[PDB]
Amino acid sequence: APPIMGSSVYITVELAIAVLAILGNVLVCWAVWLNSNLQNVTNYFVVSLAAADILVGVLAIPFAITISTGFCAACHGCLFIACFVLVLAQSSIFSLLAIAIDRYIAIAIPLRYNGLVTGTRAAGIIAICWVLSFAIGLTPMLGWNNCGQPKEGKAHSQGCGEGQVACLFEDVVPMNYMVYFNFFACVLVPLLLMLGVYLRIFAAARRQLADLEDNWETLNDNLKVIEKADNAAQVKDALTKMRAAALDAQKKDFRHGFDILVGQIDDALKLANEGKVKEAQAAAEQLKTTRNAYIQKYLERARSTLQKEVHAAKSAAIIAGLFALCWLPLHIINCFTFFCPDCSHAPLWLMYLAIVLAHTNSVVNPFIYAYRIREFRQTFRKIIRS
Ligand SMILES: CC(C)CCC[C@@H](C)[C@H]1CC[C@H]2[C@@H]3CC=C4C[C@@H](O)CC[C@]4(C)[C@H]3CC[C@]12C
Ligand SMILES: CC(C)CCC[C@@H](C)[C@H]1CC[C@H]2[C@@H]3CC=C4C[C@@H](O)CC[C@]4(C)[C@H]3CC[C@]12C
Ligand SMILES: CC(C)CCC[C@@H](C)[C@H]1CC[C@H]2[C@@H]3CC=C4C[C@@H](O)CC[C@]4(C)[C@H]3CC[C@]12C
Ligand SMILES: CCCCCCCC/C=C/CCCCCCCC(=O)O
Ligand SMILES: CCCCCCCC/C=C/CCCCCCCC(=O)O
Ligand SMILES: CCCCCCCC/C=C\CCCCCCCC(=O)O
Ligand SMILES: CCCCCCCC/C=C\CCCCCCCC(=O)O
Ligand SMILES: CCCCCCCC/C=C\CCCCCCCC(=O)O
Ligand SMILES: Cn1c(=O)c2[nH]cnc2n(C)c1=O
Ligand code: NA
Repeated sequence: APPIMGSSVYITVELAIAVLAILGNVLVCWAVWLNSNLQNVTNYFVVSLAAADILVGVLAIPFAITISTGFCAACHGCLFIACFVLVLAQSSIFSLLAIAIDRYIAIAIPLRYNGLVTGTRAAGIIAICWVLSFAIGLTPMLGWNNCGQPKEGKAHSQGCGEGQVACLFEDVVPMNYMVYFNFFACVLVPLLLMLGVYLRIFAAARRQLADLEDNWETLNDNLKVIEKADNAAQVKDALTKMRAAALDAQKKDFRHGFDILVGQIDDALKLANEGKVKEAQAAAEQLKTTRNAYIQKYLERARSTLQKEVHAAKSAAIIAGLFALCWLPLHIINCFTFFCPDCSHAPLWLMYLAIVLAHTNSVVNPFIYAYRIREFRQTFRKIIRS
């Protein structure tokens, strides 16, 4: 069958993906630019990721269309056409890893997050990661390429000129680079690091939530202990455990509530130390008023903040997982090409499918933000309506 027919389907699909990648990710950038509620360090990496995806549509997809034709080119110019998409994928990986680390810092040390993770430092990190992405993705242009061993028969058959090759991805980019350096070292290892970070994020959230509930139960259990105590020493034991737990939960209406709680524990402790059991128990009963009016409100707000962090971490993890799902088939095919020379090469239609799937990753993030983050979804609606 004429190659232009199957080429037409592949090219049409690539162009459709390019349009959608541009439109959706331009919308992401317009949303962060316009909405100050979206202007935080996490979303600066989101914007960097959306910029990489815009460039997939503007440059990498036109380059992929071009390299599918095998047109005659100087080999090093062919290399750039071949490898620029690896720059964008590498930049995406750095942004994804940054987002993961950012959410870990926010959940593990929220008291020093704002002083540690700043906008100026983030912009510097983004710049360094773009430079590193060019270095990693264009490493074949530094000499790790097949330009020294051109396919002269293929070039002659296509009428290429002297010093030119048929510009095809697997003819110029070495597969050992693609498998060992790009895939294993530069893609698989960072994705596994992201997995580790997300595992630590969710474990940290679950621990802080058993801790919030454990302190709440300890407060209520020790109150019952005081009510049914029969001597001052038992009242004293329970209050001492309550006092240490109250300060542990303390680490304007928030501070006042815990100021009342500790002060009321101290009142009952002094009565308990005087052997006045009934008076200490009555003073300890006043703690329930503070618990209902203040402490329970702090417990439901701390729980609410943690659940929103879990939700935001899951949204980011879905983005990272979709990157892996969209890119792994192409990398896995390269592994079969490289590691199994006795295996027939993956057919051309499957190569095209795996390439298109990798590009489709540049469409999906705007949808995840719209469905999972209300501030983005609402800002998307205002932009579209207006
Ligand atoms: C800032 C942006 C818009 C600039 C985009 C420039 C792109 C399209 C340019 C930069 C380098 C160029 C390549 C440089 C060298 C060669 C080798 C030549 O034998 C065929 C064309 C080819 C393969 C060029 C294709 C076009 C190219 C990829
Ligand atoms: C990462 C998740 C989505 C799994 C993706 C698995 C895909 C990429 C796997 C599953 C089965 C695989 C194929 C199984 C057998 C062959 C025949 C061989 O001569 C060339 C490679 C080829 C054609 C493989 C290419 C990659 C392949 C299609
Ligand atoms: C965490 C996971 C997803 C990492 C990705 C798994 C990759 C590295 C694994 C999955 C299946 C594997 C392939 C399965 C079958 C073969 C055929 C054999 O003749 C050579 C190795 C080769 C080609 C393997 C190479 C590595 C491979 C592609
Ligand atoms: C914002 C605009 C920034 C402009 C930076 C330009 C960077 C792109 C340059 C690419 C040069 C690579 C082409 C060299 C191939 C020559 C072929 C050969 O030597 O065999
Ligand atoms: C999620 C399901 C995906 C839906 C469509 C995917 C179709 C592509 C799947 C291919 C599996 C293996 C194809 C093997 C092709 C023949 C290999 C060969 O002869 O060399
Ligand atoms: C600003 C949007 C970016 C520009 C998109 C341009 C769309 C054209 C798509 C692909 C370019 C294909 C170049 C043709 C390959 C040469 C064919 C040959 O010489 O054999
Ligand atoms: C060819 C490049 C290979 C080596 C990569 C070097 C790493 C990137 C170098 C310079 C990045 C410049 C921006 C640095 C500003 C830092 C701001 C900050 O972190 O607060
Ligand atoms: C594959 C290429 C290897 C890259 C070489 C490694 C060198 C670059 C690495 C990190 C750059 C660190 C940023 C330091 C710049 C100043 C920061 C500051 O002022 O605080
Ligand atoms: C990233 N990448 C690949 O890994 C690959 N393998 C075979 N063709 C390929 N193409 C066109 C590609 O862009
Ligand atoms: Na990407």
